[PDB]
Amino acid sequence: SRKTYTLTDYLKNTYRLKLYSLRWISDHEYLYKQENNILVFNAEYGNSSVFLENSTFDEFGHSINDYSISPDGQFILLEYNYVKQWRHSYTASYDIYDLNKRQLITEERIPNNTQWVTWSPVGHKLAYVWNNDIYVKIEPNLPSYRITWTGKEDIIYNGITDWVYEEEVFSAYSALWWSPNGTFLAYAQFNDTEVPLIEYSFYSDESLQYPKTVRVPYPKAGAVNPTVKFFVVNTDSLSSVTNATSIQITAPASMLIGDHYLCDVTWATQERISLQWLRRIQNYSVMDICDYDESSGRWNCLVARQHIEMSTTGWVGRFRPSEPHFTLDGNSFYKIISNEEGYRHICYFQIDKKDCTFITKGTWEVIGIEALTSDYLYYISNEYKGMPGGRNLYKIQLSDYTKVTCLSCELNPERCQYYSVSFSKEAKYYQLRCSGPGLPLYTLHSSVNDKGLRVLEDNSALDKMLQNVQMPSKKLDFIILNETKFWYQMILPPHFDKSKKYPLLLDVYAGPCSQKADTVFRLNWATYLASTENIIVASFDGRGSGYQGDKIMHAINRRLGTFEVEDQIEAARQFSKMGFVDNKRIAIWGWSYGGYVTSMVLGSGSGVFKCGIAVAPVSRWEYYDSVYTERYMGLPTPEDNLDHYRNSTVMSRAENFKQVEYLLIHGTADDNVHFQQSAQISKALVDVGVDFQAMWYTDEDHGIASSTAHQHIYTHMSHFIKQCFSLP
Amino acid sequence: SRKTYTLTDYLKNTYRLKLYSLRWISDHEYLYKQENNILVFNAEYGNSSVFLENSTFDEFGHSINDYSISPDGQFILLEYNYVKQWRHSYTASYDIYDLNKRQLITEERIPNNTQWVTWSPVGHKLAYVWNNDIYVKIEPNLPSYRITWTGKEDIIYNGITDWVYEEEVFSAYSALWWSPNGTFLAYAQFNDTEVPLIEYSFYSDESLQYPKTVRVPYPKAGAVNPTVKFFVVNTDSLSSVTNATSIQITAPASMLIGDHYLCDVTWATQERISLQWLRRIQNYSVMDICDYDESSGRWNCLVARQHIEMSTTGWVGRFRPSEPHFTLDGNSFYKIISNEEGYRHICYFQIDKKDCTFITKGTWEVIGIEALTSDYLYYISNEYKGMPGGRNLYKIQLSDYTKVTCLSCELNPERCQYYSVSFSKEAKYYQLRCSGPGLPLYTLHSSVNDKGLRVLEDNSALDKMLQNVQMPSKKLDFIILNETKFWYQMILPPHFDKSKKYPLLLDVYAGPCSQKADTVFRLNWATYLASTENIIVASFDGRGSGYQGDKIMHAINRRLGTFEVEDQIEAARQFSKMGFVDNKRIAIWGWSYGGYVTSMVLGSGSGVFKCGIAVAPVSRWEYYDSVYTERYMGLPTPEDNLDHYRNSTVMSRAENFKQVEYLLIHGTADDNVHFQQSAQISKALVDVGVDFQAMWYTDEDHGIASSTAHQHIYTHMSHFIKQCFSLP
Ligand SMILES: Cc1nc2c(c(-c3ccc(Cl)cc3Cl)c1CN)C(=O)N(CC(=O)N(C)C)C2
Ligand SMILES: Cc1nc2c(c(-c3ccc(Cl)cc3Cl)c1CN)C(=O)N(CC(=O)N(C)C)C2
Repeated sequence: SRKTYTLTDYLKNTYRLKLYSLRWISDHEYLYKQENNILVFNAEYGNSSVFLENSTFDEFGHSINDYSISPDGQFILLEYNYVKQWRHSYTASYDIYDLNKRQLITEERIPNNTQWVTWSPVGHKLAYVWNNDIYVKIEPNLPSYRITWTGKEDIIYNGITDWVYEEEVFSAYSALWWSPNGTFLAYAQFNDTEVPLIEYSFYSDESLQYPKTVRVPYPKAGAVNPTVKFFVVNTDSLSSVTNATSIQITAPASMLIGDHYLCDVTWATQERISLQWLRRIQNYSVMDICDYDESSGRWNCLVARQHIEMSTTGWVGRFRPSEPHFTLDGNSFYKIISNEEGYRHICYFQIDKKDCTFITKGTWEVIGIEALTSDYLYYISNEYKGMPGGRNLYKIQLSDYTKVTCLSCELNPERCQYYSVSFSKEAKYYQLRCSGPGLPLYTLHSSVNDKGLRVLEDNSALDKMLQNVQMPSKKLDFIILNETKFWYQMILPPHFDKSKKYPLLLDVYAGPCSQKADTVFRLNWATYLASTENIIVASFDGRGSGYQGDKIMHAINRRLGTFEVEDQIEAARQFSKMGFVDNKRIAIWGWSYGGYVTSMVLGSGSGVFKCGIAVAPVSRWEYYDSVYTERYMGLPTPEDNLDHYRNSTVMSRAENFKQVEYLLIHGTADDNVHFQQSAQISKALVDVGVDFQAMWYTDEDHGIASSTAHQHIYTHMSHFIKQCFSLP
Repeated sequence: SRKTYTLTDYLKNTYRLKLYSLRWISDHEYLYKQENNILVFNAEYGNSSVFLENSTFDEFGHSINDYSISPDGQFILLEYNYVKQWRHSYTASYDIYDLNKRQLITEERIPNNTQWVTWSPVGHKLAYVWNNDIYVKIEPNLPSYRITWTGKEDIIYNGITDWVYEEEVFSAYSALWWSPNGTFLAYAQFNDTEVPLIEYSFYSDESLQYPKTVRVPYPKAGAVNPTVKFFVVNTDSLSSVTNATSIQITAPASMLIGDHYLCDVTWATQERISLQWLRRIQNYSVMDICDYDESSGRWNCLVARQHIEMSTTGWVGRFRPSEPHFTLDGNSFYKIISNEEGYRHICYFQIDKKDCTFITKGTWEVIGIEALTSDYLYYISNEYKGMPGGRNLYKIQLSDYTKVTCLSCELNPERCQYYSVSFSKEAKYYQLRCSGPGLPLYTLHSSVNDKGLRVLEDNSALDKMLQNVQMPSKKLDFIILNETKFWYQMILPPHFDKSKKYPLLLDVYAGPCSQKADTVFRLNWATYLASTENIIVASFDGRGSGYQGDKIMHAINRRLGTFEVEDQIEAARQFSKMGFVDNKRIAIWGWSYGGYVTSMVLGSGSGVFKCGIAVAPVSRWEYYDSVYTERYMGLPTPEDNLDHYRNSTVMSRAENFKQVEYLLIHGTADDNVHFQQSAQISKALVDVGVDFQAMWYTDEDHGIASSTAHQHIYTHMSHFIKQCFSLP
């Protein structure tokens, strides 16, 4: 083939994967944009028609960033002037556009600088957030109603998350939840008043004479947390003369006695809300079931029917308490629980009764509950073949739990072993999405007979190109250690000779519930390293990794920077055993948590590694945020777990670094893992007399993802790996 | 065999230059600290007596940072708890010890956290500064009088300088001048009210969870400067029950029409102060003569006695208008001035007369006036043998100016060509200190017939130790560009062989009025590079360099980053035509201004340099401070010099760096050249895909001089230079 997958190919996207992103607009149609025209498709028969023509906005004036369409298709939301803040948050300008007419709404427009916007679940109501305040417009051309007046920048958040919550709790900027009706609007309020600030320089354009200091409320492990309230407003009864009345649903009392989080919000029915709360020590959580009393207007949450969750071995849930999927009638739900043997399975709860019933079981885990109908529940799991890094779609029959059919396993077993799914409203149809090991494959299906209806995107175009190129293969297998199977992967150079010896790169994340050994097809830096530079690129899922049961996942509880670290080192040793690695040229690298584990590995004097790269690492767990850190570490107090906070820093290993080449890299505007963390790493290395290489990226945040920086760091890191391995 | 001068010998200071540091107490005695015993020496005959036993204060229980014995030595100040701020400023605790007894004073102590203290010129009054307010103690055990009440952290400075005055103007934290009596306290007051603050993180020990943000009033080029007022208080008439009355001296109308600085304060007599001011456009300075009115109680300056300095070619003075040296009666004074030929010489002014009269002339320069009697004026200049890089002490008979005789020229013409001096009161004796080209040599002399009295320090210890090492040698010499001489120096490896080609490191500074080609003996990094690594380290004084007259110094006027940059390049080209340099291995590097030039050079595309190092560079002149920048560049406005402010940035030249290996280094706590300057360079290089190398130093400032940082940067730069030269 002559040609390899080059650094420039990765950097420049020479070889692109086609996807198939559709948005279901009912039980049987969906939107999909062809070129830049928006099509609507009939699912059963496959015929499509143009829904919105690209030309419709050539005269709009602004470049449009995204669009959202109302449940009843009368209107369409156009998002422009998009300015990204954190990992999910951003502000933007908005226009709505009437579709029955071909006219753009000019009266009572949504404000510039809006922080969040969302239609009601049905109809064409709008709720948005602006200046930390919540507004509702019944009609798109009608004046809005102000629902809160408390909003204050960096202090009072109504209907949106502060930093920790967006990042660690809801994975979203949003904190609004319409009732299925579109009648109630629930929302959360966060109070950050006494939360300390992280302050760093942002240097901006050369033209800026003095650097700006950014100040964000950010609780580090042990520090004062934001506080939260929850409210529900009756949308229907919005007066033009009266301020609007928000009803408060206070947390359980088992929560109110100390710090706690609102971690899940789920409308069960028109008049039933489920709220899940989490104590600040995250081994204990409470689910409340709240019903609207039409007479009193209140929302009552009978103590009797709270559902309680505890862990003896760790925290609750994989990253947080699992979500409840309610049956249509609202009198019961399913939800992923860790069972008697510490494997996560689907439990079935009935609203006013004790315990729950496990409908699945086995030495493997359900990954997520995906859909629910009267006959069937649909979930993704890693049952098939006992590969914890595989995913398939299953359904179990509700009237007889022993009838579990697999919907995706045998579809095309050499190519697809990792699916996700998207169900149309009411689950009449699903799109399967296979991610590997072969090229991505998007197909439709109908629920009745689970017939495959058609192929949506088979990525044929990509395939014909890579036939020309010299691509690495991927080995998924496992080693045994004490008596546990531990899964790894190698990305192997083209024309692999196990009689030859290759430099190896241990690519680590290895953070809690991580999994770096899977069946996913990727085109990335590693592909480059293997194809062009003939470097093997390994990942190993050691203790602390996920999707294999609490025994392994919890092995690291309160004890970060130990077994997950030890195990990476041990894997490198197994990898040397296998006689196709150059035991002399082993390297290691990670981003984020991977940077922390990498640094610790390099500071353990193991002797196994020659050099490694750490990007935006944690260095000391008191520096990272409360919600994430305390989950595994508890509090940094003498009475809790300060001893291991102090004892699990990178800085304290600095002396050992003189036995390796180390490259340390961090963005200065990193709002997540603060430049501070590496600012301390280098000082400790300096103070002890160890030479090391370094690179800062000015104004880049945690993702060091701007196009120029992203090309620059992988170019810089590629040089560092080449030199280490003596590669031409 | 012999051994070599290693990286470690430098870092660990294996070979030490001894000094003889004394301070003159009278016309005939001096104080000298020896083995922590404080001794009094009689100059004439050499006999000494122990003034204070090194054993005293073994009972103190603090480390004692420094001492200060009152003029009339009844008391001694003990400085402890010293904590450094900027280059001069700091805070400390004090105690007074009564020598005329045996006890420390217990009551009315000087406060902790005091910012400045000083005795009066005679006796033992005390002036000090605490929380930005001035206090005076007539007697050490008595309570202080409060002089000002306006002091406010970061905003009003009474009796002390802000950041720019400390750094760029007075080269001192002090803004107190006692009159000769001890009768008057004169002081300045500064107002940084509207001055902008540079902000940066300080990370501190590992134990600090949240990084600190430091904030310094600091005017960048073009921005709002502090304003200043000057006051004189009478120490004698301090009423214990009435707020002391301060007399303000106003700046001349020709300064009050705009932004100006107070740039020099000198007491002429008991009743006459000289004040020099300088317009913010440093073209124009005015010396005011102020007499104390005995009846008015006030101070008057007759516009008639004003003396005005204008430079049309550049700025006034080498860095500022020169210091006036008054005759005993205060009716006349002497001053260094650039003459018509642009060379700096001694001028003679009489108070109530218009111009002045030059005491010296010729194509060399006077560096400084050192002592004045009725018979002679003593000065250092670089006349001898016409070497600008040399320094010698001269005395000029004041009754006949043709009668200039040189005092240190022929003492040891081989060993000593660079002298500095220190006279006793009334100049009966003087200590000479030569610093090169041989080991430093400290000598004492009587002035009646310029007889040498004795050797104080000959550095025989160092001499003995160096016999065992292959020291490099130092060529000093000049080349001709466009029909003018320009000097350079070359540190040459031991056993230099003009037949071989050596790699060449160019060591640069090149700031206005700088000088890197001189006759002084240094033990530093270059010395290591030449002795062990056999590298030539050369330095060159091109245009803009000082001590050679205004044609050369002022060439750079308003065009920083041009002629001094072209010229460092042309010198390197000339250095290849010398047949002992490898023109395939030529490096360049510099700190501070040296960093800016090294960067401008590596970015010029000359192709002359293989690689360079820049340490704490300026990148854009709008980033540096007003007083220094606008001195050479004017204001950054479209009416003045905006265009060349922007034509002179490093960032503009980013592209050309792909042709070179570039290492960029900077401390994150640089209060002086802010880390911003370097963060903008790296962002420039990143936006255009130039790979390069970086290193920041956590919490280090412009000096990067903490012991561990110091060692790490030079170890790091040494690797870079070595690998770049492919040295074994
Ligand atoms: C919401 C979240 N998402 C991600 C990470 C982390 C995270 C975990 C630990 C640390 Cl120390 C820092 C972060 Cl940002 C967090 C939670 N804060 C992370 O690292 N990512 C990369 C990843 O998960 N990959 C590359 C597999 C994505
Ligand atoms: C008061 C002062 N003292 C020094 C320097 C500068 C200076 C000049 C230009 C720039 Cl951009 C920055 C500084 Cl800090 C200044 C005035 N700011 C400097 O650099 N030094 C090095 C030196 O004496 N050498 C290397 C010979 C010592």
